[PDB]
Amino acid sequence: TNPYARGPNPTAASLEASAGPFTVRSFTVSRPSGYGAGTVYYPTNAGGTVGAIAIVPGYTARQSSIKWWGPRLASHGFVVITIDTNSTLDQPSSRSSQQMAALRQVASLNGTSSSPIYGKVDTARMGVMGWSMGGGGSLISAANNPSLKAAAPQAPWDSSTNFSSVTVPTLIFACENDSIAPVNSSALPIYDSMSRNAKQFLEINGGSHSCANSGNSNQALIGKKGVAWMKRFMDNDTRYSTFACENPNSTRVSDFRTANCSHHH
Ligand SMILES: [Cl-]
Ligand code: NA
Repeated sequence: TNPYARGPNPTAASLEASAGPFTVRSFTVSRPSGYGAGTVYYPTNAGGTVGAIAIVPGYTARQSSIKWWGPRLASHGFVVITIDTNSTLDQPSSRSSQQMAALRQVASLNGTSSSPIYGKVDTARMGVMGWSMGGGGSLISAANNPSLKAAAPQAPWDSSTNFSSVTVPTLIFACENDSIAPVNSSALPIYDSMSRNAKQFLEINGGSHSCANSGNSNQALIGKKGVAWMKRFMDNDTRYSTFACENPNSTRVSDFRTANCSHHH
């Protein structure tokens, strides 16, 4: 029935695993348009067109900090682009423009016969993710582009915490012990500002600012949640509603909040 549903019915184990059902390949963007550099991860055997997600790092950071998401998401049926910004010192508004530029390029590559992703993307179904300033940029992207299907920033920061205009379903990963972008002044005020969307707050117990980055020790949970969120909202895949909306009730989570996530008859 759902034309966007891909892959086998999910389980907790399947979502917690390092890899999803699909085989993944990647390429580096040869001529980046509007951003510094990019790597595109894609499924080779999805069975249908899939949505696209663009991920941006934090200040001073590069693709390495967020690269784990690429294969993790692509393996579940997404085309994911991780970027390096024009400057490592770019601010959130710039990061947002660059993130959108990356999504635009994925759309262009979907239409380029020589590309590995030719015809593999449903350009009408897109998502945004990012770390810190990149997370704030993801939120800026969502505010400015309400046709985006999902947002899942991690340890987000922006100069303004008021994201009241966001109508995109948004999952905020936070880190309890963050000293760069403290939860109390950053992630949580941002979460609280949003009253018009499906939203979720997931704080990792004892986490530093890099708690959701490559090499984190909570990939099973974090990966499960991120994929579930994207599946539920990018693909409208209600097979993932419990996973997306549930409170994990895990020692790894120190603070869980959610609103407007579950469907009511
Ligand atoms: Cl920290
Ligand atoms: Na460029």
